[PDB]
Amino acid sequence: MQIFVKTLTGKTITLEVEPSDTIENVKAKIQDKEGIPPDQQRLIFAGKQLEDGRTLSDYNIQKESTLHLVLRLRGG
Repeated sequence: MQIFVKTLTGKTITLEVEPSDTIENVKAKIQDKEGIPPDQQRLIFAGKQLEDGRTLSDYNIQKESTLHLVLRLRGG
């Protein structure tokens, strides 16, 4: 499943993922890819902050679903 993330700074990041993967996995796949830790990263889909425990499937995440990446600040 191709997914996109939009970073604060204007940088477009894409990752082929599975729908059964945890969101917490894809925060650590950014640490692999782009160097950013899980801890200070909060991810956004359809207005909602996406939370530990649950999966991209639960949050209905699909083919070219664009997500948003807040560094440190909660809110935005």
